[PDB]
Amino acid sequence: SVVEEHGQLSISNGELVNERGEQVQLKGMSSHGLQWYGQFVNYESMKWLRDDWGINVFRAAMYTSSGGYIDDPSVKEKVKEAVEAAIDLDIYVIIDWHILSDNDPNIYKEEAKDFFDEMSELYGDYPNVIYEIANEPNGSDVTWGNQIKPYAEEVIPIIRNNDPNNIIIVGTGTWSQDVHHAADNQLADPNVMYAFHFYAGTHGQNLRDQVDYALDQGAAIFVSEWGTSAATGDGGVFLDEAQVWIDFMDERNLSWANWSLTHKDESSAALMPGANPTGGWTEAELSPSGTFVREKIRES
Ligand SMILES: OC[C@H]1O[C@@H](O[C@H]2[C@H](O)[C@@H](O)[C@H](O)O[C@@H]2CO)[C@H](O)[C@@H](O)[C@@H]1O
Repeated sequence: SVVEEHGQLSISNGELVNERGEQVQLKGMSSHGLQWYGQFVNYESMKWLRDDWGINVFRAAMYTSSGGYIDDPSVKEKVKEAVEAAIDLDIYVIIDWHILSDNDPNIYKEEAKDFFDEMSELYGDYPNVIYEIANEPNGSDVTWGNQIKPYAEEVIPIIRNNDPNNIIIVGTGTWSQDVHHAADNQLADPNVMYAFHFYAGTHGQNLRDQVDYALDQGAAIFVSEWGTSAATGDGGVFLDEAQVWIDFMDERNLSWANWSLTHKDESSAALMPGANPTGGWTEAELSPSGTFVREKIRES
């Protein structure tokens, strides 16, 4: 009864709070690209995550390029199945317009406005929904001030015409790491959060200090994607640094979604090759990364 208990989420003094104004922290899993690993995104696996792992949020990563939504828009229906499962299971769900190789969110901004108009018209009167309008803006030529903020100032109005106040997570520069610039030039919408993403393979002490700077400017931050691996999503599992970040996020009340729920042979993947796509995994069917993440959320 997560969503029944906490209900409508909002931002109050830079913190995520429930409908009675108490701080809440979401912890869950992100899918990998829905064009590649969509079989792991269904009501049964989401229910297993909710009951066995204790997740209270699920992120549907809908890549736009890389064979995603622009090339084949049928993947939007998998997003709709994830949202409906989340509503049926009473947990939160992030709709992620997963840009990456299409590094500037303006590339497919017309398509994004149509997509977000449709999703917000369909689900805008449910409190489960959290919109993530541009996963990871990246490149030297993509800045908060010139590219990202103006993109958000075109997409947010579309959402807000149908859904006045569900949370909107906006990506930041340099693969959603540059929360410092966003926090110094914040968006006007009161229920916006800035995305901050990390990989435990990277030494993170300055990155934690930068999140603290942003929080100190009153910006709300959602860690909408993080992994236990290096920044490529592979290259080993780094659990000592992962735990430091876990503890940091609990001290700051940061919500998070781990990357990712798939059986791909890469360190960040949560499942081993024989894991059933509908849930029920044994210990042997979780990777080193998946076992750690599951323990962190169960401990919560
Ligand atoms: O295997 C599917 C698809 O994955 C691509 O790599 C992913 C990586 O698995 C993920 O952890 C990371 O966040 O993003 C990259 C890039 O999308 C891989 O490059 C493709 O060749 C592959 O088909």
